[PDB]
Amino acid sequence: EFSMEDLIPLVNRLQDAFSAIGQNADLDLPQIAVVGGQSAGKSSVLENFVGRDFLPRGSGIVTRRPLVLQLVNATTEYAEFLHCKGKKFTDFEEVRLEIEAETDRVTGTNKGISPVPINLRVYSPHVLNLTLVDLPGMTKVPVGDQPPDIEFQIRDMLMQFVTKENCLILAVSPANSDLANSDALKVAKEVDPQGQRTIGVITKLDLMDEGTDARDVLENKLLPLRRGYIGVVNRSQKDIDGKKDITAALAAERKFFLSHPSYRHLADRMGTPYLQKVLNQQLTNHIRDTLPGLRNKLQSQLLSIEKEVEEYSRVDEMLRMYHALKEALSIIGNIN
Amino acid sequence: EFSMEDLIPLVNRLQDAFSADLDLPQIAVVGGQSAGKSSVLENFVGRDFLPRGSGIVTRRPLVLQLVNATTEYAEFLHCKGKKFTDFEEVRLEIEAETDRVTGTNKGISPVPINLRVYSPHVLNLTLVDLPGMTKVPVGDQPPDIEFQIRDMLMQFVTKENCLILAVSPANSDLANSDALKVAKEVDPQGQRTIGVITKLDLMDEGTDARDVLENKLLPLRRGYIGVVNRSQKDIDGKKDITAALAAERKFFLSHPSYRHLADRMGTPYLQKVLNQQLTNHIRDTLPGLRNKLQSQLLSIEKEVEEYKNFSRVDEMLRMYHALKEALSIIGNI
Ligand SMILES: Nc1nc2c(ncn2[C@@H]2O[C@H](COP(=O)(O)OP(=O)(O)O)[C@@H](O)[C@H]2O)c(=O)[nH]1
Ligand SMILES: Nc1nc2c(ncn2[C@@H]2O[C@H](COP(=O)(O)OP(=O)(O)O)[C@@H](O)[C@H]2O)c(=O)[nH]1
Ligand code: ALF
Ligand code: ALF
Ligand SMILES: [Mg+2]
Ligand SMILES: [Mg+2]
Ligand code: NA
Ligand code: NA
Repeated sequence: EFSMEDLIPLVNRLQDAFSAIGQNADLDLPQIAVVGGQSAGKSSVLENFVGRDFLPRGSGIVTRRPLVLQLVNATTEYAEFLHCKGKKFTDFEEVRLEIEAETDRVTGTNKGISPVPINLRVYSPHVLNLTLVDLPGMTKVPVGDQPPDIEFQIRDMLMQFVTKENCLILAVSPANSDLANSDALKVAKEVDPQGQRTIGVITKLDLMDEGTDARDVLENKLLPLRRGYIGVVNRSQKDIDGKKDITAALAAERKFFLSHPSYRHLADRMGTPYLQKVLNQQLTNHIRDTLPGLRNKLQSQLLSIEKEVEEYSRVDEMLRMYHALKEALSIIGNIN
Repeated sequence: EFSMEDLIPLVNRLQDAFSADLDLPQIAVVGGQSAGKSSVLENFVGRDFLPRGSGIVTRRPLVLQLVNATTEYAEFLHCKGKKFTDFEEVRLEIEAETDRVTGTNKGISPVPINLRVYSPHVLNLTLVDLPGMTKVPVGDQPPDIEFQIRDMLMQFVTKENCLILAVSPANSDLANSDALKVAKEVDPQGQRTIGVITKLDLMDEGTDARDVLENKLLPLRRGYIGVVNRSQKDIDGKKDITAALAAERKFFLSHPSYRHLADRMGTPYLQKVLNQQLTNHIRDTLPGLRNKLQSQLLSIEKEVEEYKNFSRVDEMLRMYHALKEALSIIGNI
């Protein structure tokens, strides 16, 4: 009867301890990271997991730092950032502003990026028990005052997440561009050739040119993926501006698939609700099969933290990682 | 007084004789797959002869020589002696010839298809249609298709007299532009890169490309020109060029973010600018062209000098005469 719930007690502690001191890139915990070109609609897809407006979204470069989003099912609903402990947020608009402010603090407002992640934990009776990673979208040419190698700084940042064995890759591609043009799929095939942990998501289906559709892609025929593709339709910029809510966006999406002559026959396997259901199941299957591997990785990190203790505030930080790992090992050893 | 018309007697003689080493003036399109490149080039003629569509369509370079003339017809260097009057047959030939040399359903070939179109409504210049860049192979395409396509483009855009039409679709952030990335690589100073923004009619409600079109997001010396070409539905319905141009004109005049730029937007404006830029570009580098020709003449002269017996020989002589004639012509301009 294994589920993500069983991992919650250990994931929670480990994330605090490691990400707190900039070592987030050490743990190989189960998570789902979003990859794709700039403005493909990645943050819009992730935001739906919470059901509230809280992630900065928009055309042009908006997400500029990774966001490690820990979702925990709980009776009450509130959010907390690792960078400002003690402060609990109930207003999701204020959560959005803090992500924007924390991003600007480090990356400025002249379009730069930073691989330092913002860690946010959200407790809600409506969410699944998953960790999502929002990431800046891949680009080809620098604009404004971005550095000349911005494309590679962005790729490097994403690679650090997606090369991990327990990271499910959500390869996001916009319907209004040929799939052959997909930066998400190129990246995904490079790190996960067999497609064992890659899921395709086609966004912006409502923006396709008249007389065309993505049926061949959605039926998994154009470029087959082991895990298939799921189509979604999120809010346009006009919608965001006009304050259309998620409940209304979801209804428009359901109607879109049921009434589109190219997709009606696939409607049951399309949409945001379906994507979230499938992602949860896929992550559950992945970790169920890789639990021994996770235990062995934590055993390795523990061996590593021990050696580091003897080499020596920084002591407190290391001890917190040490105890979280010891506890994680005990908890995981009891999971079947 | 100098105009592309002055080069017609020269360019045609040379092209015919040479069958690269010739750096003749031309305009090449670069961009991601299905950015709208072939659709842009087709407007230079207006006879639905270029295969267009979503998915990979253009799969071989097409070197298209346009010549203003009283009669309208076309010739393919590979179909010697046959003059095409039916443009649908022309479109079908491009398709068949593409299948012939690529030898695959979706792969490409860098061997160009040479086509010349005579028409009373065309400018006098050469356009090069090219497959769009991709990232992942589909169907029977080779695993390195991305690099085979980039290599193919490079064959044209590294040339000194090749103007680069960097085509980027408006429905994708400019920062994602394969076109501008390649243009910057082969032409850092932008002396020969002209930006074209297609699919302006497809942008998400609530957004616009004003900063791109005002040359502020990623400035180019030559600027950016926005166009609105026919959709796939329109193509399938055979919408004519006249209707497409009127809808384009209406789009810019009615869009609140672009109306103030209307006099420098659109297909007619793009073609005027392209012609002028190509004319200026070659007018200023004419002595350079002359030397390029002269070096090939002097070279071939020595070899042809000892010719005195008795179709490689015939081909060599034709190049000699063509080069010798071109030299005289250019010398008078
Ligand atoms: N019409 C439409 N617009 C969308 C869709 N998904 C996202 N957008 C818009 O695309 C832009 C980019 O969204 P964002 O989620 O910030 O993408 P990200 O940069 O890749 O995280 C915003 O202006 C969204 O309103 C979609 O399915 N349909
Ligand atoms: N709505 C719209 N569709 C366009 C526009 N330009 C091209 N298209 C469509 O985009 C697709 C690609 O056109 P094509 O010229 O073949 O691009 P190429 O592959 O880059 O040569 C076709 O389905 C065209 O109908 C445009 O400005 N607006
Ligand atoms: F704002 Al982005 F990829 F363009 F998150
Ligand atoms: F058909 Al293309 F670039 F996709 F010419
Ligand atoms: Mg984002
Ligand atoms: Mg084409
Ligand atoms: Na964006
Ligand atoms: Na195409």
